[PDB]
Amino acid sequence: VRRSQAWFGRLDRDGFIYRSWMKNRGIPHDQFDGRPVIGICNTFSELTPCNSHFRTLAEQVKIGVWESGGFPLEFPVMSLGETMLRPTAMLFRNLASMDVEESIRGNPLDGVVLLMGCDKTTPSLMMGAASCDLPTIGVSGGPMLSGKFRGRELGSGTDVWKMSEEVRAGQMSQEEFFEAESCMHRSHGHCMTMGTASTMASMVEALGMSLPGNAAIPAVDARRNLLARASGRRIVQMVKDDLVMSKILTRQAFENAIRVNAAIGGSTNAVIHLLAIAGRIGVDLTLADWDALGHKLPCLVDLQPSGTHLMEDFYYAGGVPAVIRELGDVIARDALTVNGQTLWDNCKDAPNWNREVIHAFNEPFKTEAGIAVLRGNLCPDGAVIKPSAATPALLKHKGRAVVFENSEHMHERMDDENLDVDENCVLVLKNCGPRGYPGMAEAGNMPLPPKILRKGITDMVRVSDARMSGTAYGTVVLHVAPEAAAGGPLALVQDGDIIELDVAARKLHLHVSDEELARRREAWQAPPAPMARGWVKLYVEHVQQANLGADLDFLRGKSGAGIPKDNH
Amino acid sequence: PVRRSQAWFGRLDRDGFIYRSWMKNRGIPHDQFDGRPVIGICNTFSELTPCNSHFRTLAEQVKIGVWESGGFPLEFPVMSLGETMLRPTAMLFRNLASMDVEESIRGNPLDGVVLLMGCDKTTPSLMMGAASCDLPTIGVSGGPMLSGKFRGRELGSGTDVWKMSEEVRAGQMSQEEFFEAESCMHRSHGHCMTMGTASTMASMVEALGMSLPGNAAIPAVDARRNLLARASGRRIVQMVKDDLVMSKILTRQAFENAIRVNAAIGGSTNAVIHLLAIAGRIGVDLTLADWDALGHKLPCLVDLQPSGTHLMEDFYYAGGVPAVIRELGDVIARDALTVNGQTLWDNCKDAPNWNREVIHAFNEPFKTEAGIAVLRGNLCPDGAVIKPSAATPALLKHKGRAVVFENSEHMHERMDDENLDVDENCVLVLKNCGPRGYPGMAEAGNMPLPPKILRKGITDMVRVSDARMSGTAYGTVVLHVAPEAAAGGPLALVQDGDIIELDVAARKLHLHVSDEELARRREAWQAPPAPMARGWVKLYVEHVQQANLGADLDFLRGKSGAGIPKDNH
Ligand code: FES
Ligand code: FES
Ligand SMILES: [Mn+2]
Repeated sequence: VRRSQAWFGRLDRDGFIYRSWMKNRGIPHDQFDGRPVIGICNTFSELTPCNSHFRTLAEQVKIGVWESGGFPLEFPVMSLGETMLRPTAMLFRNLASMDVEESIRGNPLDGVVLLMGCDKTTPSLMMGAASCDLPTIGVSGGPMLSGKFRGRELGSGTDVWKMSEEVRAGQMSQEEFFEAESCMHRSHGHCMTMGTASTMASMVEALGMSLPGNAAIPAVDARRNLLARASGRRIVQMVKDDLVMSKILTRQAFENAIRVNAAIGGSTNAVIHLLAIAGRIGVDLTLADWDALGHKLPCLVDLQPSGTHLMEDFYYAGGVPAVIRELGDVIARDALTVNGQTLWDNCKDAPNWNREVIHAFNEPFKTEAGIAVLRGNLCPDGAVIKPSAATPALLKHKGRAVVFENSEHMHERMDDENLDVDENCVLVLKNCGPRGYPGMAEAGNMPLPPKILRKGITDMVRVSDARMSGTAYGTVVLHVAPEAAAGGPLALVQDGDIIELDVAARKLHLHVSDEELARRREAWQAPPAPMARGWVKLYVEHVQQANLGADLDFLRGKSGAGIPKDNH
Repeated sequence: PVRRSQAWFGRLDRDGFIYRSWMKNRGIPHDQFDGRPVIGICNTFSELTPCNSHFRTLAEQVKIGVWESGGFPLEFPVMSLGETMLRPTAMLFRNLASMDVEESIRGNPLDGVVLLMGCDKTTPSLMMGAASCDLPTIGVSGGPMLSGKFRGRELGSGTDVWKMSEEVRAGQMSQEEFFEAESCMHRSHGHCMTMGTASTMASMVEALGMSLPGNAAIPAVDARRNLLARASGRRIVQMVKDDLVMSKILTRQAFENAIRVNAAIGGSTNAVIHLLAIAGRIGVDLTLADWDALGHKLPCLVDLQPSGTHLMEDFYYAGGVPAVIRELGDVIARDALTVNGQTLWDNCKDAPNWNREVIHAFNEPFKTEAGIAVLRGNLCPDGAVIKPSAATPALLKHKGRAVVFENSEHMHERMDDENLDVDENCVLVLKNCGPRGYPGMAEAGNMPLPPKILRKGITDMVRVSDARMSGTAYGTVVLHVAPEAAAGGPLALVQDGDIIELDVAARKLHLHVSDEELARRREAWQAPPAPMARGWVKLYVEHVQQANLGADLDFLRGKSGAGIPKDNH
């Protein structure tokens, strides 16, 4: 029955081996009796500031299992801290997924609890677990408290760009900027805006992989530990009911996630990770699904980078349950969630305590504010833009290309005061995709050249093959596929070329002949391998493009959780 | 870079905000981004690796020592490897965790690292990926657990599992007396209480100069262990300022000393594969033939299971491996540098021996000519290892009929079949259990003997395979046969009947079959299919190297330093 009994139930020479060592620290023999063993994937790390409190979170989950008669065991994987990993945390997104997948199948686990929070750590565990497909429940770590500074509030990342552009413009002092370090981010948890970590927590509960309310409650709130403990209870039942990830991660679950991602003004990185998760659970989902389901919908939460308020205000207003309830005419209602009820039955009666934060559907915060997927000769395989946090007057715009051949050249050249750029140009950035950076870093939201900032404007049309943080704003076209370092038509844009953007027409058209690109394409040579050694060589030579999830090619798909050979 | 962490923390731009504000979300003084040595502590704690269960208190011990010396301690996780839990074997996952530790050190602002390593595969996976960075690195072993206490006698980790199970199937031990010693064999924190792999690698780390003196043998629940993790936290901060990097410690002299110490302690056969992988990352010429050259003829000075009688607890109380290195005064590279800052002799030249019964003197060796021996012949063209420290002398030179098992499932079913034509003089042959055949190199070399033979009081008969063995195992077991049968090696061609000659004195493993018959047999040989068309295992089979080179992935060999990577925003 249980697969853990292939370890703990054997009455042979091997059963001694799988049991005698586990009893070295005092574990009662009844723990190996056949009750569900629960693996707790602990991404706790002091190098992951947003998950640094996951020791407590695991213990609450551990209590939950003991309450319900299960055998809980926590294990580690590589944790990813978006603020500290370099060249970028996305570079190691796939490496952590192999830790999760192999640690789950290789160990006597019947159920899985995922402690995820910090940006990249949410897809790392969701992707590795989907390839084993045991009864799995996700516990999100929770956001930080809203920043506090001089009687004002500070936003995670969103106020980092706004204040660094304000000092680059010369309108704010550099001393005031660095005085906000300890004042922006107090308290435990992940980014306090509607950035990647917050949307991915919403994606976890929009897909149905968590108990209701899991996304929005802050990390130091008491209900954070309640939900972790309550999910430690539920996962025991799910093992008995065999509620595997296959039954939750249906196509209707991904559509629902896309629907609420546009309703919350979600990160542009949710688009990439959701494709990678679908790529391993075995659900056909392309970028076109995001456009067909997303842009038509309005954005209903008034949170940065799209709005004003923060994740603290968002939870007190009702959180994701209140947002799903308002998508009641478009959500796949009978889509089951991890607690044994459909998504609509967990949110049909969710309250709303503040409509200035969570708007009514019939009176939304921003109309047609869902993410758009652009097509054209410059992005033949797709490119995304987030109009919720973009300038409307720039959504239909045409300008000359100011090209930055890579990120180094972009930093060597952006601050050049004798650069020929005005507000109406189109800043282009190349060689920052999966093979480009390497790792597809959040470099899309380029800081505007200082000459433009002093003029008094903070937005210009920027196109790139890189990502940007969910914390970021502006009119930024991202995930241009194929990337420049792959041979994509982005690699051939030169200074002076005219790029026209019409997000209403899904247009990213490069004004240049089909015959002129072909001579440029002949002189173009792919950049050299950045390491030719270690994980990075494996990454650049195996990672797929941004339009498919930026996953390693041999990691796509599932493999289940069979009972492997005995180890001796 | 002088203080590579200042590329994050000492930045006076926008990015400098990103790298500091987030770290300060739990209350960290701004002066921790001083430029003081930031010390990454790679914690392999997990409840699914019962031998690293106490590492949360170990990691805290390390931090204390870092805080004393004005450093910045940060712990971070990587995939942990519990050998008893991970199937089909924890070896298959060593190189994966090797990538975790390496990328976590290069991508994070770390001036120095502390390695918390206890269970078997947790030492190499941590040492390898650290060697690929060549940063100021200190290793901290978790310690062996207390001896097993059962019915007023002692139980040995791993060793007594083989010997009690071989007594159940021989019909002399209750099927329940086996399972009642279950909770009595392991009753404290730590790794295997024998001279298995986990204690050998702990002895390797200290003999390689990669740890403070006395690091190997300290039991986990003994208080000197926490003191050591605290002392290593003190020491690593000063090494960052001295820029004492791994390549300055892990030189050839260190590896040569490690081969010597492994022989005198009766170390595991698995230490051979892992040091070769460690050398392959750090960039030091070390070949399988070096192990026999430097180590075989050296005497075994340690009277521990599976070679002797006592347990790791006694080994610490007699002076640990420092007392062994002292008895090795006339063979070791005396002037090899260790982590504290003094040569290996200055750390051990006055090491006291409190018990000449478990740590013998050199001139009173427990066993002569007891180092691991590599073999050469038609059967193992790239080398095969054997541990005579736990073998039987009469079968050290032996020839007999072959009884073959095409894979391991075939063995689990044919070995017990009483209709099998085999006596105690036949050579047992097991195929398709090496890096690619199993997959991973599981410890199936110590094959259970035919139940017919065990009823004669026979405990040992010669057994060859391309598999590995438990460091706690024994017998005249030829191991690590390279190339493995799955990779096309000659072992795949052994057939029910061929005579196989063993002579470790001559280092000869010869299969008495014509050379032409073999190439004619290899006509009908077709490689086994990959176990998985997907996942890490697929990458593993198509990139793992053989046991002669350390079983690393080919694209993971060598080092890449630890230069400053590009900004992440
Ligand atoms: S830094 Fe962890 S959530 Fe953005
Ligand atoms: S089980 Fe960890 S030492 Fe053998
Ligand atoms: Mn082992």
